[PDB]
Amino acid sequence: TFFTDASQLPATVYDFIVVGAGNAGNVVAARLTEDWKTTVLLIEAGISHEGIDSVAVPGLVLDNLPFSPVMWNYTTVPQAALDNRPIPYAKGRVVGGSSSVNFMEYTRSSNTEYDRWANLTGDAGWSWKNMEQYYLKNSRLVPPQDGHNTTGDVDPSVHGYGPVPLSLVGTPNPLDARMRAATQAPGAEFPFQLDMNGGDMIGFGIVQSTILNGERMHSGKAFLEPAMSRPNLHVLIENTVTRLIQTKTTNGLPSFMKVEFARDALSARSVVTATKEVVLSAGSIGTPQILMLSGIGDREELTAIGVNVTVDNPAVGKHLKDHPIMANYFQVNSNETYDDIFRDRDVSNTFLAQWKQNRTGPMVASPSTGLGFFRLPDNDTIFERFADPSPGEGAGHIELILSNQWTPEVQIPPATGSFLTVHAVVVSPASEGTVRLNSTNPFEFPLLDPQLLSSEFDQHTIIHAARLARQFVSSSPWADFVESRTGIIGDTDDDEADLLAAARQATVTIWHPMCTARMAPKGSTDGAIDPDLLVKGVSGLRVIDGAALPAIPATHPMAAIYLLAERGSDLIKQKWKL
Ligand SMILES: Cc1cc2nc3c(=O)[nH]c(=O)nc-3n(C[C@H](O)[C@H](O)[C@H](O)COP(=O)(O)OP(=O)(O)OC[C@H]3O[C@@H](n4cnc5c(N)ncnc54)[C@H](O)[C@@H]3O)c2cc1C
Ligand SMILES: COc1ccc(C(=O)O)cc1
Repeated sequence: TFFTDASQLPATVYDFIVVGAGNAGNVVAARLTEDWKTTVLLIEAGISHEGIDSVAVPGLVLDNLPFSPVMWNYTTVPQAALDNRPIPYAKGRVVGGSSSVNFMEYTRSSNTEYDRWANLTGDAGWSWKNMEQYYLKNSRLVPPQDGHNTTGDVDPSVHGYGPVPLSLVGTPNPLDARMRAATQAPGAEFPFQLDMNGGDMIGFGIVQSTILNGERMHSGKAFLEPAMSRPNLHVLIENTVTRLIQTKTTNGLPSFMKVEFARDALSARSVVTATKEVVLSAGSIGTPQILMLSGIGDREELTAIGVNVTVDNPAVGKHLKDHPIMANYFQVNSNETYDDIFRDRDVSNTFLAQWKQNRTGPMVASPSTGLGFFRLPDNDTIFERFADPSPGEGAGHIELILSNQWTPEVQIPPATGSFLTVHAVVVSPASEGTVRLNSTNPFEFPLLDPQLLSSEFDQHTIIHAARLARQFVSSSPWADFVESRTGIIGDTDDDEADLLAAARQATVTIWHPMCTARMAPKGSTDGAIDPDLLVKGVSGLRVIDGAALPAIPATHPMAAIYLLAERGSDLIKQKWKL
């Protein structure tokens, strides 16, 4: 159990205040309290994860979308490159944050991802050489729930000892064997990847999910729950941080050591104080919104909104990156898909009962079976006009995600039939957008503009990815299984203009907003924070979450965020000699 009101807290002063009990924030709160002395208050806007089946049970993940108590739901402004469609945005609003509601897929990214962080920041502490220790500390490989033989599908030698457990799936599907046969063959057009967490992601690999004993092990399970028996950790839920309040100058810079919060817009505000640091872990949307409302951000833009600006930090809310996705649906000559589970609540409930009984069956599966990462050819024409937006070697421009059902996105499954989805993702997008305030009201929705598919690079690449999906399933292991294409993209012929017009209607965000208070070198205004994660122009304020990353990962970002939080935690311990 958690505190739900300020009046319950044992103190109003703490060594550290961490805002956001999410993917990163729970890492920070748990790591910092490991000495059993350092006091931390963790403040979270959302509800407890406890007792919620749609969080604990992997197979129920789609039930939280598009709208549920555990999810923050909003939409983008009209997206100019997507036929002016406003696109749904979701993020977690629960203990564990987005790790409690996400699709559980853990991919640390290529070695070159971390090397790129080093190059962008000028700080070799973010290089893979130095980051490998934080990967091994974060996660470990565990056996599949069903004890099936994973030989050839994972490499135990590239996994560590940490609290986040990764497993291959504990219930079978018809995709894995076809994926292996299509990709492991001599001369396969799409190669096989033994272990995408071993430094090179290129090829199709069997997904590795944050699931142990058939249960989702989100950051609230891996980090927070174990740490909550400590006397020096206190967790306040159901309270939104409204702004930071400026306190005394420290080292010649303004500090913001007071944290104001409230249960809701009509509730009386309370204030707590940190004596060492405030850490913002409110995510790529929440963290810039707090900074802006605190008067830390673009002076001109914030003044126009009526914020009293205290630190001109123009990168705040800029450089928003996200991954566009569009589904390629195929009807399949199979009765082994999960479509009946999605469509029929009685079916779902019966498999839920099996899960509650002995943690087996379809409910232990994540929403994907396999992930494939591919590069455009080096000698490809588009790189005349575009620099490589990827980390380089071992990272893709494109991801193809295999799902053993019609994954709902823009469209939901037809009432009849069995489906495969091959999702086309641009994992190295060139498009960039913003998060801005609408209002000085802290409870008002932000203005979200990812500029999805605005770059011609992203348009070209997502269309190319749709063609790759169709080519992937044309090989002989897929010949008896895939029967035809359907849905927006699938019904479209191969012509580029036709596919682009379809992409403008089928594309959505995968919900990986990133880089809105990003690291940059000291003296650069290309980012909001320094390479040590401390906010530029401020003393005592650190950002540890998706907002901090200087580039969007070329893959599912939960793991890179975990690793950033692992190192950030150590940077705090080092500075304060904990
Ligand atoms: C549906 C979905 C599926 C996804 N699937 C995957 C996948 O399979 N694999 C993967 O790698 N990534 C996936 N992602 C992305 C990944 O989950 C996120 O990029 C990552 O978890 C974000 O980490 P974070 O710590 O930056 O933010 P979050 O985990 O979102 O944490 C932010 C926390 O701060 C809280 N908060 C925000 N504002 C305030 C405030 N003002 N006051 C107090 N608290 C506040 C939030 O409620 C939340 O708990 C998915 C995302 C979603 C939404
Ligand atoms: C349908 O499969 C997936 C899996 C992961 C993600 C994601 O990382 O958001 C999206 C779709």
